[PDB]
Amino acid sequence: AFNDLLQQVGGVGRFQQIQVTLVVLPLLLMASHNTLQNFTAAIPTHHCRPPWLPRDRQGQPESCLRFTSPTEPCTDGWIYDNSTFPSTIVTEWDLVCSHRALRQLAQSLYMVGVLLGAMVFGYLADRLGRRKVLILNYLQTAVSGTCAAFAPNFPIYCAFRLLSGMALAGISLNCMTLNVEWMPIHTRACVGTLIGYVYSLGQFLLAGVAYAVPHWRHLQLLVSAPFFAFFIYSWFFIESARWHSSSGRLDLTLRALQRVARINGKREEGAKLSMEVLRASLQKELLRCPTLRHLFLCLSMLWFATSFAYYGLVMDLQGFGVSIYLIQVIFGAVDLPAKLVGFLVINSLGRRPAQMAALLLAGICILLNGVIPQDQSIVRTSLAVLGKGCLAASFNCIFLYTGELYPTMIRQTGMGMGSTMARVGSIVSPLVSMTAELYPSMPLFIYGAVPVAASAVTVLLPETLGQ
Ligand SMILES: CCCc1nc(C(C)(C)O)c(C(=O)O)n1Cc1ccc(-c2ccccc2-c2nnn[nH]2)cc1
Ligand SMILES: [Br-]
Repeated sequence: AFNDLLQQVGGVGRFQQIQVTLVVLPLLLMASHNTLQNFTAAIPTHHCRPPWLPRDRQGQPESCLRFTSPTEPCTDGWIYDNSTFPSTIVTEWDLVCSHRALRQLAQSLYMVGVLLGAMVFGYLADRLGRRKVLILNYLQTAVSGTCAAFAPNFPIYCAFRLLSGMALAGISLNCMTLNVEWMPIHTRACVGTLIGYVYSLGQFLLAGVAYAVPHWRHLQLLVSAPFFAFFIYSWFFIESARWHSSSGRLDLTLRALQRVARINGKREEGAKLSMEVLRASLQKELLRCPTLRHLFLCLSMLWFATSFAYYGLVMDLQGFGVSIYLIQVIFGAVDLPAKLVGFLVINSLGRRPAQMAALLLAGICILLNGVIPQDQSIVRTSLAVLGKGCLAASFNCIFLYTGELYPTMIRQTGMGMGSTMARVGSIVSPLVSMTAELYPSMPLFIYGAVPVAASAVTVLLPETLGQ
């Protein structure tokens, strides 16, 4: 068995600690990139440009309509507010009113890239390697991200944000994958938990960076800046030894394991390992099968709906009556208690009842936001914060539940394609937000009605607690 031989060089050790820390380090910036459209594309208060401006029923000047003489649409441009948002992509290329969907199109195009990033670079890691793909993904995001910060017009920004989406998907996919191939079976849950916790710490980093750097060009450049430094040390990564065995390169596998032995200091055991011993140790459809088919759609709907309403709330921080810098801190802050409640309930009640309670409660909070009047800022903000926490507690549960609900043969493929359909939800969520022109609370109603119907799916699943 490979697990027993991985413990020969000491199991978890100095090499394992050093590389896992460096591989998980860019995961802090993963949350910032996924949410960066909130700060780089924030919509400030604006009004038409006189060469004058009607006021709405609320009292503020009516946007994109001006009097012909002291009604006609804006022709000379728009005047924005520099008090809170000095420069965003909305102010730069006039993505207001008529071109309101263009701002959402940036996230949809970016989320198209992250979907194709898992599909393409997932296939590349099987043929090329896990270390080789990581090197080509730390560079790509740094080049694509920086080139996006200097985009001359809008189409160039969308094309260079899509490329950053493809590379970031490869980073996330090859972070957990490369980490588990170099770590023993015993320390497999610690890595899985650490990936999610490091992922949830990125919201705090985004708020701190965006507060000091409000400009969209400087914030985007600074966010993609470390990925050049990550590429500098990404060369010093040891390729997964198990993958080398699967590729018929046992000579490379022996060298990789020997190199680990000297790093951990147990070089005596590494010298014992040899090709004869290495070979002796390592001697060992989803919808096509109705049995797994009726298990796939139920899991797929949970992955889609949980992600569909997640990015329908994280992307819409503005409008709760609180500064977005404070809300981003609070949204990140509610993540840790939400897992604690979920993890305790999961082990005390069951994966299925907890998931249904987490999804149903999350759907109610989102749905009640549209009904509640916008005047009550504190209550409306609190319900959204509670809804965000319950959605996060659903992600942790569905990640655990999916693994236990799949046979060992198809578990790895099911989890990968199960997360793939989750990336599909993050694509449609910005698209649904584009219907806010038809009705103002319609996007919030839809984001709160899909998880409610998704909670009925979990009932059809079989409970796996204590089984
Ligand atoms: C908090 C964001 C949730 C999310 N975003 C994405 C995008 C950016 C579209 O890729 C996906 C996806 O890859 O499908 N997901 C799903 C996800 C589920 C569980 C977890 C998780 C939860 C707890 C502990 C660990 C993890 C985990 N496993 N692998 N990576 N993180 C992380 C992400
Ligand atoms: Br991800």
